[PDB]
Amino acid sequence: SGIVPTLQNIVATVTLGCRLDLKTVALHARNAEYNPKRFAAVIMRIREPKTTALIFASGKMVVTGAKSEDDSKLASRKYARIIQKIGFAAKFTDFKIQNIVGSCDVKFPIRLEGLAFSHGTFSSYEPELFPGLIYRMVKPKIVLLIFVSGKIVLTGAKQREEIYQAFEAIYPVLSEFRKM
DNA sequence: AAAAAAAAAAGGCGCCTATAAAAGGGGTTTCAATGTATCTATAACCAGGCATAAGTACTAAAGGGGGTGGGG
Repeated sequence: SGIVPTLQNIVATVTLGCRLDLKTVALHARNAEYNPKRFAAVIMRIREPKTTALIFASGKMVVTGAKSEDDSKLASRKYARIIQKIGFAAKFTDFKIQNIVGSCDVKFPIRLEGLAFSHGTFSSYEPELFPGLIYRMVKPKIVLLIFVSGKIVLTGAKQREEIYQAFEAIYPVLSEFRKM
C-alpha cells in the first residue's frame, strides 16, 4: 500500500493496588475534577505525555490519550507517582493496553455504497445515521470506519500490529472502490 | 416620498450520532408478593301468609229403669 496508519489513541488500565479516597485525591492533585454525582471516579490530566486518567476508589485506573505504548506506560507511572506523592500506598501494577486506535488517508475518494453492497456481511453503511461505513474485519478483529474522503479509522486493536495488518487487508478493497 | 416598525432570513456556534477498550459506588424509578375496608355470590336468618291434619267441644241421637203421687 505504501502507507502506515498513525496511532492516535491508546487506552490502558493499571491496578495501583490500594484503596483510594477520591475526595482527597481531587483535593490535593492539580487539574483534577471529581463529581461523584455523575461518575464515581477522579478525572485527572497531565501534559507529558498529554493524557487523561480515570482514577477509582478501588485503586484502579484507566489512562487514555496516549499515542504510543511507551507514552502510555510512562503516563501511567506519573499518575501512580502523584497518587503516592499525595499519600497513598499506590504501586504501578498490572499495566495493560486495552485498545489502540489509528487513522489513515489513502488520498483518494471512495464509493462507499458500492463497498457496502459488495461486502454486506462485514460493512454497515447508512449515511442517515453516520456518514462513514463501518467495516467489521474478522482477521484481525479490527473495526474500521471508512469515509468518502479516503480517511480511515481503525480501532479495537490490542497490538499496534493489528492496526497495520487491518489496513493492509482493507487497502485492496478500498482501491477497488476508488472513485475515478 | 419619506421615516419607521415588524418580519423573514442568513451566518455562525455548539453538540449529537456511530467507533473504539476498560477499573469501583450511589442515584432514582418500576415492580414483586402479601394484606385493610368493601364488593361479589352463598348459606342461613327471622316473621308473615296459606293449606292439611289432629283434637275439641258441641250438639245430637235413642234406649230404658225406678220411684213417687194420684185415682179407683
